[PDB]
Amino acid sequence: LGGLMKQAQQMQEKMQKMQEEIAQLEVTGESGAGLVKITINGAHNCRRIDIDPSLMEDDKEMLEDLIAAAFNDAVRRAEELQKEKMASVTAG
Amino acid sequence: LGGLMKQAQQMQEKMQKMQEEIAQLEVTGESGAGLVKITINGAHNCRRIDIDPSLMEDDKEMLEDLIAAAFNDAVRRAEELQKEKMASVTAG
Repeated sequence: LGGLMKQAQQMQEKMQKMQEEIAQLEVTGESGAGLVKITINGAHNCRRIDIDPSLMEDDKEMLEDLIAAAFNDAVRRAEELQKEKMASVTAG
Repeated sequence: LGGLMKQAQQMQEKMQKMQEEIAQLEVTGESGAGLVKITINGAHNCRRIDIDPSLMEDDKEMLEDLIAAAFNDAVRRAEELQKEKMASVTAG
């Protein structure tokens, strides 16, 4: 192997590597029962947004409200995934 | 004061408290030279979104693209602020 400090080193680097991997998965938040769906990863990078055509027609204030709600939902789901997947990976 | 372990304790709690405070500030990301402006805080909570009326009229694909770009811009600005404000606060 390589000694205790080296093993300790590595555990730290591998733990970091697994956190970054986990952070690459995507979650899709939504608002309005699917009216707006937003996909982000663990780093909170927004990958795609799907706006229901019906929303393109009325107050832009409502669409803005739904978009903000969808993003906040995606962020909460992303946070829940980081926690859940880490706990799962560290089977102990 | 209270001993070294207690002082150490406190430094940790106060450091955490300052990070949470910093994370309450807002940044406004944008795409399209202001076509879409999105405001988020350090926790990445979306507070407001301002969509240019002109975008309500064409392909929803373009609006989606601009919204995703605005959010990613806000996230990069939020990350830059956390780093900058912390470095500033820790005047040393």
